[PDB]
Amino acid sequence: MEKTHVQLSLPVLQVRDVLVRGFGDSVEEVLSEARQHLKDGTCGLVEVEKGVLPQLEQPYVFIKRSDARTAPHGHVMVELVAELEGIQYGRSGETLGVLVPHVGEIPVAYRKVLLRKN
Ligand SMILES: Nc1nc2ccc(F)cc2s1
Repeated sequence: MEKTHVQLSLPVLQVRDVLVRGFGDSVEEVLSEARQHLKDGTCGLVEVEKGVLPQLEQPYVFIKRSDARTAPHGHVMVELVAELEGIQYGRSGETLGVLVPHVGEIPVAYRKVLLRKN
């Protein structure tokens, strides 16, 4: 009875503050853990710039834009895509950032998203 999408406000973290630098050790695990942390309100977002990904741990979980016409209630529609060793699991639009566990780091902003569940 999970609605297909959920409105979330994600804390945006600076990469050097992140204490837990990924969600796990395989593509399936990181997608599973990302979904669980999103559900629990314990997921942050790191915006990708030069130097960011080498400071985080693979596999990566990205949120990517899933369409261009609808940003309901100010929230960009996104979906999850994982990456390991240059191979991506899913295809989607432009990256908004990389998801990481949030364990109390102080954010620099919040990013409003409408996230596709499954
Ligand atoms: N299967 C599920 N994925 C998500 C992703 C995000 C969320 F908030 C809840 C759920 S339940």
